[PDB]
Amino acid sequence: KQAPGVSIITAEDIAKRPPSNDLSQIIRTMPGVNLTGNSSSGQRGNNRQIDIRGMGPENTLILVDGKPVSSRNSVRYGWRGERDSRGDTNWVPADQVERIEVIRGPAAARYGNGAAGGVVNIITKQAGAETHGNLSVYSNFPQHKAEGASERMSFGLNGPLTENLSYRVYGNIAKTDSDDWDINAGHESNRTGKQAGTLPAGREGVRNKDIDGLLSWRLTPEQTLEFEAGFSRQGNIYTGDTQNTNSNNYVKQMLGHETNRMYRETYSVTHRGEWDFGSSLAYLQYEKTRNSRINEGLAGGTEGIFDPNNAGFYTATLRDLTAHGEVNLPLHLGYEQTLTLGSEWTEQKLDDPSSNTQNTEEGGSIPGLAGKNRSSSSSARIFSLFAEDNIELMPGTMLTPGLRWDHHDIVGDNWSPSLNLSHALTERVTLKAGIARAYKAPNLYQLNPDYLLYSRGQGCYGQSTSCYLRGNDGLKAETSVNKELGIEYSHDGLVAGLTYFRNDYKNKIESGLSPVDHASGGKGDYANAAIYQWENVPKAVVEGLEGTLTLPLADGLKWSNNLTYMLQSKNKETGDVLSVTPRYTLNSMLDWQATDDLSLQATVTWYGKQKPKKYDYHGDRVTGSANDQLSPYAIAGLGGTYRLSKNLSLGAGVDNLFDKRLFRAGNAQGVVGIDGAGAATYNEPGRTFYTSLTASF
Ligand SMILES: [Fe+3]
Ligand SMILES: [Fe+3]
Repeated sequence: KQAPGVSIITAEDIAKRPPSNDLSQIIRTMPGVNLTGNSSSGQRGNNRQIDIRGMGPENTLILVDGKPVSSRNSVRYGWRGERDSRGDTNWVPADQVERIEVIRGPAAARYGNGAAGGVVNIITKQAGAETHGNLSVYSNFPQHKAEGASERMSFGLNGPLTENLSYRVYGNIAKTDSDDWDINAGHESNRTGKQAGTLPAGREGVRNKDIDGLLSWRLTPEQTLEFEAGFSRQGNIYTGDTQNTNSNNYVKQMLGHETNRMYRETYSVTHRGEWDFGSSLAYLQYEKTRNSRINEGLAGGTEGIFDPNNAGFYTATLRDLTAHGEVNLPLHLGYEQTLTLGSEWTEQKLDDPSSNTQNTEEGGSIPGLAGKNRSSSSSARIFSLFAEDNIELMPGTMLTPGLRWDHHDIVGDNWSPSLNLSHALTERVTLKAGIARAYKAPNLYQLNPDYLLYSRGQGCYGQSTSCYLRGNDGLKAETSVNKELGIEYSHDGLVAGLTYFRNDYKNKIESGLSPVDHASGGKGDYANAAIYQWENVPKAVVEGLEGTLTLPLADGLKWSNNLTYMLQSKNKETGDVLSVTPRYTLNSMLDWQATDDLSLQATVTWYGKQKPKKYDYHGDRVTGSANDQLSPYAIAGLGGTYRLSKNLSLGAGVDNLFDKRLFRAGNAQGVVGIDGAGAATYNEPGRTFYTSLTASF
């Protein structure tokens, strides 16, 4: 379940610690994984997503059955590197998941674009020899009414049609109620003048509808052909969230209402080949995402609030195309090795009728940029070749060198080499070392010279004057040399391991610090605004420790621990943080198999201190409550699963036994009328009872 760099979560695991709704809840408990925003602003801070080794969630590649999920690329990427997105780990319903693979650092670089942090591969339950199916229900019950309860119903059904043609289908309906509009009342940052009365929001709610169909066709003994279609729909339940935590009547009108809906549609063709020489796989996925939400402004304090002058919904459309071919070849030589060879092709078309609409009246005009009716359209194609050689030098030792080459049709050529070594020092002890250079293509917002944000000064680096931020098709890809050295003892279910990891982070893309130019014209003081671009930061570094320890107390009883400790996270240009994570994270489960038919689980999570950014948007040291830190805290939980028969199981338990609660005070830094909240940017839910029921043949 735990080796150096890699973690498996099983169906049994998902069953014993059931997630409310989103899988982030259980994925986050792996070594090296945190649940954070992408950068340090704290904006959309209750919209936290999976972060691997402090590299940010933009650098965590989500797969379902080896096929990319790109849906969040349909939400506007803002000035501070946050999207008003709930993430991409809530597309597959928990109880139809067979297992989840988390691959962190050098082992993950081979998966290419956006695996700089690592890969999360959500694997579905597949067709059997006989026909099987299940019906799963979960429902939680919070102590405090403010906090949103969650309800979940999902079914699965698979088997053969013929001797040579199988199917699997699943369908899910779920809802997570929003936190009450006022849950953060009495905890909010100091708010004065026009902003008096404003509130930082609790967690957005969501309604889910997921339907997947798959047909497997075994054409010959050594040939399988898979067809699947996927239809999902998330509509939110709004509870007052805005980028800057400003308010207006339109905001208040929409409390309790759907203000965004994401439709995600997937069709996939997969051919799987198995013959004497070796093995083949190749797939075509077409992902179509419709991001329908309410118009928001793109300037200063109006960036990320419902725009009352332009009321109503727009729809952003993401058409994502993925094709991949691989062959694996057993090879006999001076060393017993295996060669895998592969191409990959991806196309991302983005239609956004809202992001590209900032006009140049107030700040003056930009040479090369039309003020009105700029294109809605952005697109990027990567072509990729790769080979990986998995070389046995001698029993116990694998050396795995791989080369990936990527041609980005704007940014240019990338060379991502990799080397992964594992060494049996003993039967019980294994040393593992890895150094790879991973790859990040700029997102379609960073890349687009039509994409334009504006501030009168309050968000401008190194001045108080009006300034534009502009997309930059001149950008380099972000690369990271992910190093890792680890050791693990494993024997008779006794596991003890410790890994050190360092990712040297080159060309991290971010809102610029120096004006590249000035505009001409516009109104009064705001006239002739400074122009910044999305720039590559030369150097940043993350560094830390992953530990695991599993002790079998008795035959019936297992004590498991995962440790993350984050040593360093530094933008070497500004000296500020990349992300804000807990200094450490210790997850502790006691698993007692009390009877043949009863299992009992106690868990504790310890979170270390959390520190905010040192510098504001200007680059100036922040002061007062913008410096506030979150103290270390713990969350404990009990549960059980009572098996009534081979065909019926029940679960029940309590998350957060001792009701430790935290409250979003606002964003990290001060603005006019809204004091900063430092690290206090998210809501930690209180005591919550839950029950579950699973019927299966
Ligand atoms: Fe007034
Ligand atoms: Fe402003």
